[PDB]
Amino acid sequence: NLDIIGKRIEKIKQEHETSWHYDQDHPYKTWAYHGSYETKQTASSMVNGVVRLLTKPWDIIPMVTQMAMTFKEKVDTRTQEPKEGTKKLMKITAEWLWKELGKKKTPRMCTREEFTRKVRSNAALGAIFNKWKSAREAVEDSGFWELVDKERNLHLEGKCETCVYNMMSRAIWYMWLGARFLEFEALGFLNEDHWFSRENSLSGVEGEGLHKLGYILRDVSKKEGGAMYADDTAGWDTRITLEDLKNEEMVTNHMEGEHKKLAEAIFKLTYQNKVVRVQRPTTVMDIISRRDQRGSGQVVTYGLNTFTNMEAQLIRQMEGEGVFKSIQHLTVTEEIAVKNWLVRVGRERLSRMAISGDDCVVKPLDDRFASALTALNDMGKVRKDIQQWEPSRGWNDWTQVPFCSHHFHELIMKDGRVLVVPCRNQDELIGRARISQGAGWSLRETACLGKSYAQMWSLMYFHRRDLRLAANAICSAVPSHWVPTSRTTATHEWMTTEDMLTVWNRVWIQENPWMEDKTPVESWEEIPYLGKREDQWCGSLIGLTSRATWAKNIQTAINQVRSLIGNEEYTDYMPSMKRFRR
Ligand SMILES: O=C1CCN(c2ccccn2)CC1
Ligand SMILES: [Zn+2]
Ligand SMILES: [Zn+2]
Repeated sequence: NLDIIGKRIEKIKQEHETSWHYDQDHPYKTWAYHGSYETKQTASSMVNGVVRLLTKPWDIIPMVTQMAMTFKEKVDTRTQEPKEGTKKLMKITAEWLWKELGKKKTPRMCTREEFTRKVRSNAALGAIFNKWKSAREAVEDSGFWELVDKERNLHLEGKCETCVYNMMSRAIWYMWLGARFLEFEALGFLNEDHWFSRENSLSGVEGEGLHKLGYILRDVSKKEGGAMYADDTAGWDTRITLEDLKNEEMVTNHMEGEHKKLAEAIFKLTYQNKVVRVQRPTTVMDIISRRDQRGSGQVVTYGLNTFTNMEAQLIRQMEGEGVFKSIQHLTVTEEIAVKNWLVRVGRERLSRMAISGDDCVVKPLDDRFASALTALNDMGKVRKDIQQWEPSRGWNDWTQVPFCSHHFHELIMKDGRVLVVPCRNQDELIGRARISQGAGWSLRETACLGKSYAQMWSLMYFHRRDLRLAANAICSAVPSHWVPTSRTTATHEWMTTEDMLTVWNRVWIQENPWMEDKTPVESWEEIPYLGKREDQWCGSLIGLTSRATWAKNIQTAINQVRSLIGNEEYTDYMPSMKRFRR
């Protein structure tokens, strides 16, 4: 308690000594409250005019238009302590899993240079604005690194002064750039050295790319076993127990020297003890603390969520296979039974899964898994949108399974070769491409963001008639040499000024390990679409009068946007499509 968090609390108390008051009408029940102080401030979603002017038919579709308009009673709930049997299963599995992930990898510190390079090419390091303007300026100033140095030596001494979260089914925990650096230095290796790649972790998909995920799910489907299960957890980050954070910290058992001490301090001082500041309109700032739940940088959050989800799903697989009888207590005989299962079949059981943070697909040995719920519920990983003891419903066809907000189609090229393509309802894709975040967008910056969406559609969603057409229109409307941009940056192969047919060939043919015949495609007309009825099922407007008028008159829409941008060099990409090819 206050020995570890008191120093951070003390320091904030004094900077607002004028305003400090133990408010008696504080809304917190599960968060430990400390005090309040005076503040006054808040970032809505803005429309991308380039994408909207080239998608006119969607101006009258509420599922698109409503996306641009506009639970903290889940952060303030509690999780119960797991039973002794559950605690044993988790400790044994976590010990085994860190060793497997560690066999071909070496834990190491990430560098100031690595951190600096990340800030100098816009990575979302969930930092706050103050003594320097942006992250880019702090990183160039030697005074910043001296503050970093002070905190760093405090961590080596087992104490913390400035690593405090700022809060804002979503929740982001911004920290000052310094606290973020010390997290990256100690635990960045998990992401930087690809500990959750599929090659290294067998279940993971880190670095895989949306063009690989369907092929990975089809490979899982080829295993003998039962249905494919894809159960979503209700509020995963809020269900991370103190036992989970202790099993995650066991990665430090694999470290040495300074690194070991710096990592032990991140886990002890910032993860297993948290200090948070939250805006309340009654506008004050509340200083609250708690020991459990996930509150880390988004990239460390992804790797540890993947770790703890792999652990939870192996234990659910053990329960289905009858490796243990009850979560109340494991016998030392069962303990040897659990380790032996892991040693003999653990790697095979990991390969039956695709796990992306809180998102999983599992093809178990048989359907006993569906009703194997005692460990999953007792670990706190309660399933969304199903009663606690109702058996999971599985998917009989890998093309139906949801994963990473997509489903996947098997698409046969005119030449016989097989593509496995990503897909989701087309209203979601169009509605997201019509939105920007933040202020001060020039017309050129807005155009270059529209071009990023268009080139993503050409590479990932070429099989959707409306998106191939709208992608060609946007790329025709934006100057040919203008570089696609994002402010917030899987593999993003569409982020390039290379010809999109050349990139398509590289991604789907040359580098595709599921494609034996490497014969290049010579034109976009060789690249297939879904069936027309399937395209409509997944939200196409093909068949509507509004869509036919848009497609027929597309050069008029392209010319409207070119006239706004002005006298620039443009390319016509529409004749890459059969219907505009004379
Ligand atoms: O190779 C192995 C997989 C099967 N396993 C067990 C152990 C107890 C109960 C069910 N299966 C033994 C080890
Ligand atoms: Zn600290
Ligand atoms: Zn689809």
